[PDB]
Amino acid sequence: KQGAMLAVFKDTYGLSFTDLVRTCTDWVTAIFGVNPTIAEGFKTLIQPFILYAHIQCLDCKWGVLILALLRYKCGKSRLTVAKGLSTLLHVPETCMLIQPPKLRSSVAALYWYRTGISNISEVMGDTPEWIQRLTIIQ
Repeated sequence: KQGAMLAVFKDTYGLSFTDLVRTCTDWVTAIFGVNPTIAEGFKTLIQPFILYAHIQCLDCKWGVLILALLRYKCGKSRLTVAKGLSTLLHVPETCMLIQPPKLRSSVAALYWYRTGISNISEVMGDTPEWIQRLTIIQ
């Protein structure tokens, strides 16, 4: 049941979910098969719980696939994160991939940075320090 979502995620976003992930505040969350109207309102729904949010929405096999990097106001466990997302999106935890982001990957940092600059993502809050430091420029 995890492999199937990983496969769909790579087909949809163009990269392995494992390229981005390694209680805590920072979590990478992929929610599968979400209702379009619900997904469109995710930004507003999750805002009261975070300090930072990076959100993308793309269609997949099952419906809308939400990919978001979140920094919560309060530290949370994987289970607590899933419960909160399920309440907001009406999707069970079995249709989610939730794992802490990689914090020492220049590739992962670059991914969030670039997609963040792009209008394809909905970003709010203060950008995490690790993304800024690891992003290579020149």
